[PDB]
Amino acid sequence: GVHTFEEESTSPVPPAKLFKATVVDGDELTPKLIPAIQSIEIVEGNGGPGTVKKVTAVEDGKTSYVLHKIDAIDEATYTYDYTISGGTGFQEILEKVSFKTKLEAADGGSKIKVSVTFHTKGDAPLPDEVHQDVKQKSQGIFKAIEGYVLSN
Repeated sequence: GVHTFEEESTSPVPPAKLFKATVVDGDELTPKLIPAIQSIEIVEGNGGPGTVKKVTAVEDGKTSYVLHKIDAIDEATYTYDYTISGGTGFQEILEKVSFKTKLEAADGGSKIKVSVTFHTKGDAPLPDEVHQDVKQKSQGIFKAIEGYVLSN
């Protein structure tokens, strides 16, 4: 089943700075800023479309990981689309979760568009617990990096 959510938001950070921090340096910054995220390792690819990243996370001294795959990346349009699937840390009811993110310039800051598609096994609805856990983790990382760039 396909369950789609959108968020439109704003940042005082201009797009090039926000994209640099969230996408180009996101692998390096995230584990430094977020205690729960242990590491982000490129296991396949160059950093272009098809790159797979192993994202390792800790809860209550128990480690799990998920795989992060680049669907689209374009610095010029501030486009980053990626898919989360697989690994020990992935909710059993999910086939995959596909993110489409785009920034644009807005009065010296950014407009942010995120579209999230949860793909469930069979025709399962999306449990609110799974929706919330993925949203909180992905927004946590984004907001930590955004706050960091503002303080730099």
